Amino acid sequence: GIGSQNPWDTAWLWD
Repeated sequence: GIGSQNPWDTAWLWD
């Protein structure tokens, strides 16, 4: 994601 809760994905966390 870009700032969800899961581990850092595209940007922040994994939405």
